[PDB]
Amino acid sequence: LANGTVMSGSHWGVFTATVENGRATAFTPWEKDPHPSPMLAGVLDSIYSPTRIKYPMVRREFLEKGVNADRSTRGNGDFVRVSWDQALDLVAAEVKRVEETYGPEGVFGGSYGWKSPGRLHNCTTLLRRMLTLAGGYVNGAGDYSTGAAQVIMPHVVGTLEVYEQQTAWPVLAENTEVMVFWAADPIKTSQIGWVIPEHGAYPGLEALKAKGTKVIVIDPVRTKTVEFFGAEHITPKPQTDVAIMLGMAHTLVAEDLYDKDFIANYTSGFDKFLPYLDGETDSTPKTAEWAEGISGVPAETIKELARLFESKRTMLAAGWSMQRMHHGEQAHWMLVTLASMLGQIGLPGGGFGLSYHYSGGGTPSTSGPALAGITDGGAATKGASVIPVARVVDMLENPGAEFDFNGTRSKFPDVKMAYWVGGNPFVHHQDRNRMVKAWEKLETFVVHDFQWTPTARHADIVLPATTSYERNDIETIGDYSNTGILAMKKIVEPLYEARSDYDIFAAVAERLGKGAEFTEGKDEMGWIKSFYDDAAKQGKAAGVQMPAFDAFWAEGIVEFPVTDGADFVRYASFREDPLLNPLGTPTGLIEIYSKNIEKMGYDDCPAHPTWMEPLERLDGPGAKYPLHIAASHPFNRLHSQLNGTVLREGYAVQGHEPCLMHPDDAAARGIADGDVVRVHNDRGQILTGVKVTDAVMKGVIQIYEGGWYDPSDVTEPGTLDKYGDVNVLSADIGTSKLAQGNCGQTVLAEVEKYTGPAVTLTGFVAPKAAE
Ligand SMILES: NC1=NC(=O)C2=N[C@H]3C(S)=C(S)[C@@H](COP(=O)(O)OP(=O)(O)OC[C@H]4O[C@@H](n5cnc6c(=O)[nH]c(N)nc65)[C@H](O)[C@@H]4O)O[C@H]3NC2=N1
Ligand SMILES: NC1=NC(=O)C2=N[C@H]3C(S)=C(S)[C@@H](COP(=O)(O)OP(=O)(O)OC[C@H]4O[C@@H](n5cnc6c(=O)[nH]c(N)nc65)[C@H](O)[C@@H]4O)O[C@H]3NC2=N1
Ligand SMILES: [Mo+4]
Ligand SMILES: [O]
Repeated sequence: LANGTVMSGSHWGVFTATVENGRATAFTPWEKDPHPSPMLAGVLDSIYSPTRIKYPMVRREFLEKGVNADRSTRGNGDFVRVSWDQALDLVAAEVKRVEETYGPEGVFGGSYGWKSPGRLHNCTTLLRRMLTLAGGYVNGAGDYSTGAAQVIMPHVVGTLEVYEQQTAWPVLAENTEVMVFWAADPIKTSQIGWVIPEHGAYPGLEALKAKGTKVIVIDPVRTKTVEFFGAEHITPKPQTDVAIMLGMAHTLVAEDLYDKDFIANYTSGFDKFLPYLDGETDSTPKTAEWAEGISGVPAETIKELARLFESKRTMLAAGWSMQRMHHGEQAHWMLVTLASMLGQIGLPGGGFGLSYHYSGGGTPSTSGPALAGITDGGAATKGASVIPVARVVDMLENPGAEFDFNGTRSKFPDVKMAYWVGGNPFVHHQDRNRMVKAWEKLETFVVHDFQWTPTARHADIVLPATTSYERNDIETIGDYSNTGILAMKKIVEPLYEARSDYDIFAAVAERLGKGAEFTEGKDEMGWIKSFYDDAAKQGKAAGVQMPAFDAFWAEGIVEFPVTDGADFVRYASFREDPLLNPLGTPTGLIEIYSKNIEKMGYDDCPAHPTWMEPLERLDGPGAKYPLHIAASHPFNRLHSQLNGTVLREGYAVQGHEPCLMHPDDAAARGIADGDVVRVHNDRGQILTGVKVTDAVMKGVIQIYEGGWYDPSDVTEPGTLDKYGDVNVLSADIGTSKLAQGNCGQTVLAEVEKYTGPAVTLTGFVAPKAAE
């Protein structure tokens, strides 16, 4: 058996494995990693944990009755083990059946998910590759992270903006006077990357603190970001940031401080927004006093923040949680508007940034080539075919109905089958109880995972995939920085009967009479060497030298150099000469008023930043429930990933997902730290374990997304979730008609001490038949 050490990487970093007798015993972080993530140990554990899927399983119910099966028992664990040959025959037969009977419109292949890094083993791309061969599929658009923001930004600043390189960290260190983290926790969220992360924010953040720069954090939770800086902490009532931004704009007009020259030469439509702000259209002057009434943040604090921002070089780095809410589009729309009023856009250290908390945005880019991998075919091949990702349940329930998106109207397709790889829709999608009944509409549900997630438990057919550590691959290090290219080397042998997604899709393409079209005559290393060679020819033309494939593989990593990437300032050419370098909007300037959006006529998305009542907010007129659940991203998980590993022991409370509650709120309900609580609203009910702290502001509770749903009974509508899936409580509604994003953080609920029967958690052990 093997003994040695092997370097690879993941979403958490670059590391070195220790193999002892064919088993990975340790994962040590890369030596050049400036801030390793404590979650690496969990990543190793996920290879071997008890919820690891061993064999191909077919739902008992589906085996005997097929399309006539009772679809309400999905998730109950009654699975039949089958040979791989049987399972593959079944999946291909079923795919072809739905394509002949229903067409391409009957197959939903959006398969949303964070999967695993790697240009060869990209499961989601691989599934679309096979589905393209099978006749076609219905795809998904946008994502759950910036659902609202990515659609509205292009109407305002000209591009997406959220997934674009930021003004470099170094530039901030020498120039920024005030750093504002608005609804962002960069210490927490910078641990992972979409591709191998370099952890570039950490050094950037330390340079700021060493420099003495003033840092202001505007968030309901007392995060690690607040603690690292010992920052000034503004705690708004969740969902009231737009009011605050309006209040701050009012002061600025009220005391005549805003930058009139900036507004005049770089923006458009401001004079159509002024009336609104002054109260001339609705009789409600958007003052600090007015904003205080809605946000709960002292009026004078609001006036002082606005003055301090106008007289110092300020950077507003805003998170994305505040756009994962009803009317999400106004959050960043108002922040650009407020940034525009201060006049620092395009100045070194000033402006705003939407990616400083995500995937190393702000880390200087190198000049290395770009890496590419397997594609799904489409650019060389030949109802609606694309739906906004968060409208998947609506689709299912309303086949044929119309829907609005970015100014157009389309019809939902009539889907009969869902194929999901590398994602966890039974943990990530809002309103679990709505989705559970909606899934009954689907004839067949096929899932690939290596962990028995709530999504896998609910499948008709489940196939065991391997991790990234049981195969070979190549991937980039740094989403923005392009630090290097990594060889993701095989560590151990595929466990039990696990197989790569690629191998499973090759096999299914073969039964559709299309194998050579899927594989292209190449094997694993064949594909990897062709990606590397492509980048190497690219690098060569740009004067970046790169080893030959085997040389590169022997080293395992290639790093590229940094030339002028540490001097980059977002929006500097635009500010320097706006006529020569205009924005990509109709007017070519920052659009505070949108004629385009006004033409659309959407009630829930006016033509300028506007404050509207959300479906439900804390202390809102007629709100039924008292506490706001900050259903944010987890510290010790990557969404739902790593929940079924040893890491769960350090945060679970009585075996449940933790719930951070304020001492006053706990007293009132006679709740003691450590208790099991019932969290419920009109949508659903969950159990969690309480941690009492004054970190969370009064009126708000913290239950992170990612909890593995554990229903007491799948046949009982509204069954209590035993573990703690926060999406049992969220509502499933589009943000507005413009983007149709998800409102996953628009949740209100009530908490009580659980005094019911004892409960047995069953989600962290595999199904009896799967042992
Ligand atoms: N209430 C609410 N609040 C939120 O803030 C929130 N955040 C949202 C955001 S922005 C996101 S992007 C989503 C994420 O939801 P997402 O579906 O991306 O979640 P993951 O926990 O990363 O599940 C990915 C799955 O892929 C599996 N997997 C990984 N590699 C492979 C592989 O190669 N082969 C296959 N077959 N599978 C593998 C993992 O084991 C895991 O089960 O949640 C969203 N949902 C949210 N809900
Ligand atoms: N540790 C780790 N785990 C992850 O699961 C993870 N997910 C990744 C993904 S896909 C994405 S899309 C990004 C998302 O990064 P994103 O900005 O969406 O992060 P969140 O944790 O949902 O919210 C960040 C802060 O906003 C605060 N907040 C909540 N509601 C309000 C509000 O109404 N107003 C104010 N002012 N603040 C509020 C929260 O309390 C939280 O501290 O992070 C990425 N990074 C990740 N890191
Ligand atoms: Mo996301
Ligand atoms: O996402």
